[PDB]
Amino acid sequence: DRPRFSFSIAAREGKARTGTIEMKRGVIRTPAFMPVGTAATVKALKPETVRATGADIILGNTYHLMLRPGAERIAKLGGLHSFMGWDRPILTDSGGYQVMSLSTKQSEEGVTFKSHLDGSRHMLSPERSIEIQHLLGSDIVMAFDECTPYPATPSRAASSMERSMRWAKRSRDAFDSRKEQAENAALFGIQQGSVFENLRQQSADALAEIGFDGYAVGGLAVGEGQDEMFRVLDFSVPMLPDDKPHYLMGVGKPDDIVGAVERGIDMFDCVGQAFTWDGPINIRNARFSEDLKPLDSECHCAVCQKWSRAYIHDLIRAGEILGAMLMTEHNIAFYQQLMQKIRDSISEGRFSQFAQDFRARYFA
Amino acid sequence: DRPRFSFSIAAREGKARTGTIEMKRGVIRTPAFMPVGTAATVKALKPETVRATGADIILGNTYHLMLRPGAERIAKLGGLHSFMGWDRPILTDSGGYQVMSLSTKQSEEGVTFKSHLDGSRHMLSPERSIEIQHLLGSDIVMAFDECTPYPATPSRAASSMERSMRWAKRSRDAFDSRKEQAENAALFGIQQGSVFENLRQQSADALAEIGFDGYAVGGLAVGEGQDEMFRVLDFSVPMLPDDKPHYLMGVGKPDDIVGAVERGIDMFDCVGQAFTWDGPINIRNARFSEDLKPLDSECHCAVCQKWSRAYIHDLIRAGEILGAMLMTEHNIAFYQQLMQKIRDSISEGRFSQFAQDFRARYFA
Ligand SMILES: [Zn+2]
Ligand SMILES: [Zn+2]
Repeated sequence: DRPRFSFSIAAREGKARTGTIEMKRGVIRTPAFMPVGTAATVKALKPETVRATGADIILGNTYHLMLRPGAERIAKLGGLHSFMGWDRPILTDSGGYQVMSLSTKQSEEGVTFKSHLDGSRHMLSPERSIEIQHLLGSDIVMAFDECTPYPATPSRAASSMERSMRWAKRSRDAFDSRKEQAENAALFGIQQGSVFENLRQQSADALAEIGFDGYAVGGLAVGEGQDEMFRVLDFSVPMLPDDKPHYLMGVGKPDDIVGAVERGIDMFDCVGQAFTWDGPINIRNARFSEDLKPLDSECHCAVCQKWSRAYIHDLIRAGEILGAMLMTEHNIAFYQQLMQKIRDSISEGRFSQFAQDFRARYFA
Repeated sequence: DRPRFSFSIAAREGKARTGTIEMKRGVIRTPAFMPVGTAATVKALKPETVRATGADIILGNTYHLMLRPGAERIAKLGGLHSFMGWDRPILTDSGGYQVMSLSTKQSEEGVTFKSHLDGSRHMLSPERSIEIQHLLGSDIVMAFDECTPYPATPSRAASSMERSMRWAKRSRDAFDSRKEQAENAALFGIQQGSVFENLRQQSADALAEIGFDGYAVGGLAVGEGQDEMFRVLDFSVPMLPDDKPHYLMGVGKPDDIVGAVERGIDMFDCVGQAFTWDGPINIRNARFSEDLKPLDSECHCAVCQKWSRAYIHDLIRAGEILGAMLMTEHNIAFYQQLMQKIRDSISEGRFSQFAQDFRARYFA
């Protein structure tokens, strides 16, 4: 019988690590990329299709799910695994980021907001967020925090980091209050502090004192640019407990991922562009109209086995759902192949060379 | 090696027949229902999915294909079978019906029209329609005719029937002029004549004198209502050659199909509604919101194995493409199961009883 949660590091190179997270619903190979299963084109894909790319775990957006069709409904009707037809681990976010980006009255208690769909009124808080994630039945639950915009003044960055740490303790206690959740799921805390080294340190200290199963670096991929993001990761990741997973939320492009692994990150997610080893292409571009090759000539995915650039170009320009599904399937597969190459190269002690080789070709 | 075209009747009951059409690309069991493969939700389905429902042949709409991405492009790039990923027979229509319904200047030579997509100018004629269908590479080619609206005066019905027969001879000669098409594909002629028995007779006589591989009953499912349609089929079908397939274009609902088979028809096509043995339901209706049963409790399809009415209700109301795909897959599967029950009951000499039993439950 598998444990509730066990993270084992099998190999290291510099700050990079490769390993496994064992959970009751399955094993997650790290570094891991989590497709966002609650995307329309993603759910249009068979769960089997998503699994066949190599995904070990997918993400669900709590904000979208609570709004449509609702958490209590998902629960009464079987839970999110049944809803997604996905029997392996699922990570849910707290819902708070989409409140800020898509929907508000904020207070120390939580946030109230109006649905972007029907103007109905809704509430999130550390306690309600954890409750909804319990109702969904997810395996990895994110603490509910308060986002900091970029740029942010030091005073604001500090206030939102401090509130986030208070809310991290509330999230921990809410999670621990439900037997079924505490015994079967895992809880991740989120470090805040914007670009400020001392705030990041205070945040890491607070989260480690509370204790979580894994630690996300929050507050990045919000406008800062890759150099700044990498600079913040350089000092922030080593502040987190070494023996637990490190999750960079909302990152990102292939080169972001590679640089973030070089800095100690273990888990990633993000939502006409197709990825190739020679860089992204926009398939709508007229230069692909007579291009008979697949999206990427080394890609092993089912799309690249069967369909040309020329055909996918036509579908996407015509706005056909087949086009969007084919692009999404290939892109998910490309990301899983990237993660596999990363894991192999770290295990084999040649990840530095891999990162160099990857960049040379991807930016050529 | 399979013949270009062979229709064999294995069993009869009254005017109903069951049998097979053998073509180079495969066997078609009759009575047959042809899904329209050029539909967005239909093409979003795997070809394997469509095949797994039992479909032996699919239809392509020449009007849509010539407009986007174009016949010459489909040809240069591999042909419609490659384009659809479907290696079994494909029937294409002539394109003329959608010109009348979607796009005009008509003459004895053919029609010119403006694309409903970009205002570009296009032309169809018996010769150009046959040429485009050759470029697509379809297995069953429809003669290009002139549609008669409903209702139509006798004079108009006669003029359009007579023009259609002239155009049937032109279609025959164009088809016969291309070796690759004549040796490998089949050509169907279309009977016209509206609701008038004498015009239908003249039309059947003209088409039989020219000679085709199969004969469609045209000009129905255009507003007349089922009783009138059935009345026209009662006298029209027996006018056609008995030893060749009879195709009712654009029909239709399950009960239309059953009554049309009782009158001698062998082939059908048509484009929130789900079909069940207990009649159609609209899954969006609030009464299905807590309904945990599948769309139909006897249906063998992959959708009904896995998904509830309650869930599909949510998807369709939210406008999710997964919803439309699940509904389409189940509906295609339902139609193939209907056709299978029809074929079995005719072979077994109990089709009359089947039709009675079907109607009793479907309209209960
Ligand atoms: Zn691919
Ligand atoms: Zn079904």
